[PDB]
Amino acid sequence: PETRPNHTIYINNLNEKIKKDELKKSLHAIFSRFGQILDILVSRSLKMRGQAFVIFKEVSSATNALRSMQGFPFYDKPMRIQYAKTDSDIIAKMK
RNA sequence: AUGGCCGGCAUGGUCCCAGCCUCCUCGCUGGCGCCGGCUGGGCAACACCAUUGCACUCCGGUGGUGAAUGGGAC
Repeated sequence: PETRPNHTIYINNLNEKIKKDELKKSLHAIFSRFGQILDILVSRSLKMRGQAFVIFKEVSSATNALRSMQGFPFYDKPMRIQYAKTDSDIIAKMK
């Protein structure tokens, strides 16, 4: 259990009734102030719906975002944030 | 008539205006009498069910047409 600090924050318990394009945009709307964002990956498949991967360029940003937005009401539901289990390719491709 | 198709019945005709209808050419050269049955596509939108799930491969399922009216000129 518990994951180590990552460039990517995993968010779940997201309102599934929201279309993908929008959700990505809305997330960017509230997480950009924590640092540059490389990408946000949203999938509405059975397995990946209700979750999202916010990929920050600097771990500190992900750390800040994780500590502040935890519990935040988004689309009438409280976000549940953690660090992603493994680096995201966009990250591998660099560091 | 409809995503494509057949049958029973009913029913004077053509146009104009508005209102309403719908998953499958959204609107003025689409449709808006009654009844029965045959079959295809798709989750794209809408809805419902199920799902709290760690990805970098798009990808659970089911439902709707089993729909919607009047006025006016000839």
